[PDB]
Amino acid sequence: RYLLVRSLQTFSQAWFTCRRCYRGNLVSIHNFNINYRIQCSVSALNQGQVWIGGRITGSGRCRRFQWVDGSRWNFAYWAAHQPWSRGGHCVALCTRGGYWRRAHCLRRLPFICSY
Repeated sequence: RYLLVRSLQTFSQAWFTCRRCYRGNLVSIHNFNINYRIQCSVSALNQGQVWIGGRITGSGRCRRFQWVDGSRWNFAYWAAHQPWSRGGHCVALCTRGGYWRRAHCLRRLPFICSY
């Protein structure tokens, strides 16, 4: 069960909002079926992307890709073209096509909470 929050917020703000207002977490995606259903739900928004629960953590050369809801990173649907290196440590889903893109965490966007 997931829901869309139209309010524009930074990654950290959204993280908080999903937990306190809905007793959930920024959504995590584990298969094409769900990624597509989420895609359809936001296909009309005016913004080009929405925050989902993904984050790239770590320092140095060895890092990791995590979901704020603790589940495992076993699926991804990355956009073929996008600034990658230095492109950001937070993950967003595109309203068009449903592609995932790296984005700067302090940017304000709509987001998906699960519960």
